[PDB]
Amino acid sequence: YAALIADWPVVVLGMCTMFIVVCALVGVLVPELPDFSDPLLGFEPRGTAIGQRLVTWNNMVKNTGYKATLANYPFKYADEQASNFHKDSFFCDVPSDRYSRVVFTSSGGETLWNLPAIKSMCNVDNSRIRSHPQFGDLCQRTTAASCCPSWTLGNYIAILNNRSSCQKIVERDVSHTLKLLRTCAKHYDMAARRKDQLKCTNVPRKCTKYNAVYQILHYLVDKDFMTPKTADYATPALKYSMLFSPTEKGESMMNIYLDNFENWNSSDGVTTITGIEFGIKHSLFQDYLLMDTVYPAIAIVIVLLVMCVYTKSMFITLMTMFAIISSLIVSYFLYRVVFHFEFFPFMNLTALIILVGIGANNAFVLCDVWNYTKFDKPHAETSETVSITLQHAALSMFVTSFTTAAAFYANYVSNITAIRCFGVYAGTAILVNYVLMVTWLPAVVVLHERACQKCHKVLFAISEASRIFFEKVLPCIVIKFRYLWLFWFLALTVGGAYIVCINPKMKLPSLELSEFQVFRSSHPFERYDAEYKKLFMFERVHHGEELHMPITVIWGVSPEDNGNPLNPKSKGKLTLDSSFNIASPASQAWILHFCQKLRNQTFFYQTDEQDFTSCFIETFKQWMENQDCCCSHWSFPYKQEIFELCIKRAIMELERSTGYHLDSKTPGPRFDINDTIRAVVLEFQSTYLFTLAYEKMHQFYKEVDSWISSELSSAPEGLSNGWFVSNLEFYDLQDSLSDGTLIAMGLSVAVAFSVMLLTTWNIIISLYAIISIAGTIFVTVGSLVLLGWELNVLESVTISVAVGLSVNFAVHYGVAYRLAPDPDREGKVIFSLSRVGSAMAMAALTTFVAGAMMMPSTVLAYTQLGTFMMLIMCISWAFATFFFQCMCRCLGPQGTCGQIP
Ligand SMILES: CC(C)CCC[C@@H](C)[C@H]1CC[C@H]2[C@@H]3CC=C4C[C@@H](OC(=O)CCC(=O)O)CC[C@]4(C)[C@H]3CC[C@]12C
Ligand SMILES: CC(C)CCC[C@@H](C)[C@H]1CC[C@H]2[C@@H]3CC=C4C[C@@H](OC(=O)CCC(=O)O)CC[C@]4(C)[C@H]3CC[C@]12C
Ligand SMILES: CC(C)CCC[C@@H](C)[C@H]1CC[C@H]2[C@@H]3CC=C4C[C@@H](OC(=O)CCC(=O)O)CC[C@]4(C)[C@H]3CC[C@]12C
Ligand SMILES: CC(C)CCC[C@@H](C)[C@H]1CC[C@H]2[C@@H]3CC=C4C[C@@H](OC(=O)CCC(=O)O)CC[C@]4(C)[C@H]3CC[C@]12C
Ligand SMILES: CC(C)CCC[C@@H](C)[C@H]1CC[C@H]2[C@@H]3CC=C4C[C@@H](OC(=O)CCC(=O)O)CC[C@]4(C)[C@H]3CC[C@]12C
Ligand SMILES: CC(C)CCC[C@@H](C)[C@H]1CC[C@H]2[C@@H]3CC=C4C[C@@H](OC(=O)CCC(=O)O)CC[C@]4(C)[C@H]3CC[C@]12C
Ligand SMILES: CC(C)CCC[C@@H](C)[C@H]1CC[C@H]2[C@@H]3CC=C4C[C@@H](OC(=O)CCC(=O)O)CC[C@]4(C)[C@H]3CC[C@]12C
Ligand SMILES: CC(C)CCC[C@@H](C)[C@H]1CC[C@H]2[C@@H]3CC=C4C[C@@H](OC(=O)CCC(=O)O)CC[C@]4(C)[C@H]3CC[C@]12C
Ligand SMILES: CC(C)CCC[C@@H](C)[C@H]1CC[C@H]2[C@@H]3CC=C4C[C@@H](OC(=O)CCC(=O)O)CC[C@]4(C)[C@H]3CC[C@]12C
Ligand SMILES: CC(C)CCC[C@@H](C)[C@H]1CC[C@H]2[C@@H]3CC=C4C[C@@H](OC(=O)CCC(=O)O)CC[C@]4(C)[C@H]3CC[C@]12C
Ligand SMILES: CC(C)CCC[C@@H](C)[C@H]1CC[C@H]2[C@@H]3CC=C4C[C@@H](OC(=O)CCC(=O)O)CC[C@]4(C)[C@H]3CC[C@]12C
Ligand SMILES: *[C@@H]1O[C@H](CO)[C@@H](O)[C@H](O)[C@H]1NC(C)=O
Ligand SMILES: *[C@@H]1O[C@H](CO)[C@@H](O)[C@H](O)[C@H]1NC(C)=O
Ligand SMILES: *[C@@H]1O[C@H](CO)[C@@H](O)[C@H](O)[C@H]1NC(C)=O
Ligand SMILES: *[C@@H]1O[C@H](CO)[C@@H](O)[C@H](O)[C@H]1NC(C)=O
Repeated sequence: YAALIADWPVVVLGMCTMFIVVCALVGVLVPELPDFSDPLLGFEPRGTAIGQRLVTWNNMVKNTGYKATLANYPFKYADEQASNFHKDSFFCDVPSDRYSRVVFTSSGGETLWNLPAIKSMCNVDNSRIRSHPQFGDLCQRTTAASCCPSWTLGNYIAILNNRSSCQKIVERDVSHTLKLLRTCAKHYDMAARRKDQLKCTNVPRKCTKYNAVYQILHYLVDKDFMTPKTADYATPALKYSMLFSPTEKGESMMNIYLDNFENWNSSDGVTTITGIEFGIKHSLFQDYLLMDTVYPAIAIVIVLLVMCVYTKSMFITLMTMFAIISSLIVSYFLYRVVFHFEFFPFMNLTALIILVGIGANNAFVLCDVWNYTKFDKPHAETSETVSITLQHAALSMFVTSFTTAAAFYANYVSNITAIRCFGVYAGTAILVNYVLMVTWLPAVVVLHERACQKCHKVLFAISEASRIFFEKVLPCIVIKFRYLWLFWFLALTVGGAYIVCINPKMKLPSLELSEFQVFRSSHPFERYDAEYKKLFMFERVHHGEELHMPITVIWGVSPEDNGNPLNPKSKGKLTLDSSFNIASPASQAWILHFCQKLRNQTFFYQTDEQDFTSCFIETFKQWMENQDCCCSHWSFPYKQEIFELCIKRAIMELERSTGYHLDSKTPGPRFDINDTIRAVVLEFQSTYLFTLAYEKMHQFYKEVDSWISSELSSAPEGLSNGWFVSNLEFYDLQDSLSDGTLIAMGLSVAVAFSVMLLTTWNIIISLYAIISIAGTIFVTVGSLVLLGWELNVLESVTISVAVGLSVNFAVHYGVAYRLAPDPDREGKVIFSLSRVGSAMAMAALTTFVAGAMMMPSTVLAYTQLGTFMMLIMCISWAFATFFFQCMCRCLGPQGTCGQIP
């Protein structure tokens, strides 16, 4: 093979170039452009035995009945034969959470009860919001000039006074309202009085305006809550104050934020803006993404310089960077076209950075080996030199790349879709980059055969410095101490294990699915949702608003998920039916007995006022004991000939008599299009309060499912029947994250250990390598959990990639343990050090820098990836070198080897 790369470089160069050009061209032309519109799109498990039920339930809700061509699941249609408002008080409506808002703080002295702060609120509202051309104002009064007031606290100060305006303040109404709140705050024990002209019930005081006090304490500023155990001084300090806006929130608002809020720190010296809610956190996202392609580019540039210092040429560095980019391109082509599945979950974006930190990890090695094979046997042909260097470097480069490739492929086990796609893409990228490192680089190396004094002398100075560093002093500083490092790293390993296994481990996520932190942790959009949603009362009351958890039993459809689950488009499913029957009287009696028994439990909650949300057979039987209509005065289980008609007549009569809305969620039995009772749906109220934690939800699900699983029913409606499905999907996400992470970590560790054992043929060295990998994993994850982290759809992949990146700085030191000198421990170490220390140090430094350049970004994935890469590379290099070399006091010259070659 070596004869090919020799004397024929341009051939393979042109061939690879044409292959890459056609690959890029097809991959750009044929498939469609990715969306990036939704930052979170694949974060839903599939085929987890609960995701199937959630999908089937959401499909059942989708196909509601319609008066005109229901076309599926109508309620009764085939047989159906039909033939506040005042404009006074300057305000439109009570405050709600469907209007845009901001929050002011950061005053001098931490107190805003003063004319400056209120006037600044009014001024910034008039300047940054009203001045922009806007048509979203309510304009309750037909006059556009009186569209709506600014809704500040000064407006309430004014309306509590006789003269009302945003500007004209007397400074006496301020003190009046301060005393008013100081004396009537204890009444908040009360609710909205609706003081149009007076209130009905016995009120605490008859000096209440149109819900003035209740609004100012409930919806507006509520930091202190005005009921603490502080001093009797009627002047307490308030921290944060919220200000609404009459216009609605949504994608329409985004324009305003583009113009006035991006660059401006604070409008006034006395007030600032520390939290904003316009409802555009997930729509603006895409834009910032583009704005943060600066930091990657710079990183790439820096990398080049480093290589241009190590490999003295620039040709090699340029061709290596081209090889990496080419690998990304051809990997995308293999991803979208031949593999045939279509989804680009934006996590693949953060793949680029990773590859830049791993593509060079081999280049150096190759070049290095070449130079060595050039020092020995100087007078030689290119073919034999190429064959020698290939035999010396190919196996090591393949092990180094394939371990990480396997670690990235092992994420094809988890159920989430984003993780699956990211794993497949990154694995293919790494393997293709290895193939290019084996084919493209030898060609360019062979082909490369070709104030100067100052640059040359300083470069030689740097070269001799690096040589004397990695050749003399590092072996001494590593092998002389030899006892501080052992105990130090054992202490660090034990501490990491204690932080991962005993003291607070990686807590499962707590924010809801719709409120994932996507931007930086200091952006206004994120600071609001992190703190001020929890510090204000009008949203804290909704937070855990005593919502009980429902049950749901369905017999019609079958829990069958068929939506191309193999990396789906995350779209497209289908419903279906079954072959049971509910017509037999035995089935009716069994349903009655099932309801009677299910009410005899400890998880069922009782309310005494259920009309129809409970079982329908009970309400139907209650509709009996009547006549003059046909069937009356019979036994309970009927011959179903009358029942087929009575079940329509009764449901029609009841839906006519009561029920303003009974569609798409109510437990009424579901008919087919023409004539039958296809599906039935029962629901009950439980007593578990819908916590957001994991343990309680797990307990509830396990208990209710284990109880309802026992059916022992008639032949019809017994199979495909159980179908307990509550609103538990966040618990599904948490469980899927946990299981996927565990299994992927296990597989990655197994592959790493197997490859490390098969590459050296020595168990004594494999054991030390395993100890080092374990220590690195433990310390890295301990540091990550100390900084404050939690399992998400990124850290779950990072934990698995850490194992793959760990063995890198150990396979090389194990391979470099094959040499001529005999001495067991104090020998055969300086050789490996002086030979591979420079390569390992440079290979770690380049990815350290390429990861550290991501810190100033704004998107959160970039920051997290940067800090993780920095941490893992520092810790892995330190452990590998110091530990692995220092713990070589236990190996001899013929400890152990393999049996048969
Ligand atoms: C598509 C891009 C990204 C890669 C293109 C790769 C090749 C088509 C190019 C890249 C650099 C080129 C080389 C740049 C310089 C030279 C030296 C040139 O000879 C001289 O400069 C004369 C003096 C001497 O040889 O001493 C002969 C062509 C050659 C080998 C070129 C051959 C074609 C090469 C390998
Ligand atoms: C240094 C070399 C070897 C690699 C460079 C990698 C990146 C820094 C490059 C590759 C893709 C480039 C992007 C390709 C396309 C676009 C869209 C382009 O969009 C517009 O010009 C929008 C305005 C308009 O179209 O009128 C702006 C530059 C940008 C983000 C480019 C920015 C620079 C990127 C990220
Ligand atoms: C150690 C390494 C070399 C092992 C192989 C790793 C990857 C090359 C493999 C692992 C799992 C594979 C995937 C497993 C299953 C599928 C579904 C498969 O579906 C079909 O073939 C559908 C055919 C049709 O109906 O048209 C397409 C390839 C794909 C994505 C595979 C692509 C190649 C993958 C990523
Ligand atoms: C992997 C990173 C570290 C390097 C840079 C690559 C990406 C960050 C670049 C390459 C392609 C770029 C995209 C190319 C085209 C578009 C479409 C563009 O669409 C619109 O402006 C409107 C679309 C519509 O609504 O129809 C928005 C920016 C976006 C997503 C760009 C965002 C930035 C992207 C993803
Ligand atoms: C799909 C295409 C474009 C690329 C496929 C990759 C092959 C071109 C690579 C993959 C692994 C390579 C092999 C890896 C290692 C060796 C051992 C090497 O052994 C020697 O020359 C021994 C020299 C000595 O005695 O020191 C000979 C080349 C060879 C077979 C390599 C030949 C090129 C191979 C087959
Ligand atoms: C290889 C090393 C780095 C560990 C990698 C995994 C850990 C970083 C994470 C992933 C899954 C996590 C677990 C996911 C779920 C749970 C159950 C959770 O259970 C409860 O809260 C109590 C009720 C119960 O025991 O189920 C306690 C934390 C724990 C063990 C977590 C502990 C930390 C784990 C093992
Ligand atoms: C190279 C290898 C050796 C690295 C380490 C891999 C495993 C040996 C680690 C990774 C995750 C660890 C687990 C993380 C969390 C737990 C839960 C812990 O139990 C609880 O937290 C129970 C809490 C409760 O009572 O609700 C017991 C240890 C265990 C199983 C740990 C056992 C050791 C595990 C499997
Ligand atoms: C022989 C020497 C050169 C070895 C050096 C390697 C370790 C001793 C270093 C490298 C990574 C360092 C860690 C990187 C990050 C952190 C997290 C950091 O966390 C916090 O500061 C938590 C509190 C907070 O900031 O809110 C505490 C220090 C620590 C554990 C560092 C401790 C020292 C570590 C383990
Ligand atoms: C051995 C030689 C060749 C290199 C040694 C490099 C270190 C001495 C320096 C150079 C780059 C430095 C980093 C450059 C940028 C940052 C980001 C910086 O970020 C913040 O302060 C976070 C701000 C926030 O919380 O928003 C923290 C320090 C850090 C990691 C620096 C840590 C110290 C580093 C690694
Ligand atoms: C070995 C030779 C060839 C290269 C050595 C490079 C380092 C000496 C320098 C050059 C570029 C530096 C980086 C340039 C920019 C930044 C971003 C900077 O970001 C912040 O300070 C974060 C601010 C924030 O929190 O918003 C942190 C230091 C860092 C990583 C620097 C760390 C030190 C680096 C890598
Ligand atoms: C000089 C080099 C060769 C050896 C010593 C390196 C340490 C001084 C570096 C390595 C990792 C660094 C840490 C990497 C990341 C962070 C997170 C950073 O906080 C953020 O930017 C936000 C993090 C987040 O949001 O998750 C604060 C600095 C810190 C602890 C860095 C502190 C300095 C550390 C320990
Ligand atoms: C203040 O109150 C008096 C009597 O209650 C009323 O006549 C007067 O109009 C009020 N002030 C203003 C500016 O309306
Ligand atoms: C914000 O920066 C501007 C100049 O860019 C400055 O005039 C203003 O005083 C700053 N804000 C504060 C609160 O000082
Ligand atoms: C359920 O309620 C009480 C005991 O909880 C009992 O009198 C009644 O008979 C029970 N019903 C059934 C069907 O067991
Ligand atoms: C509608 O129901 C009638 C019942 O007799 C049946 O004959 C017919 O095939 C049904 N049509 C469809 C499209 O299911």
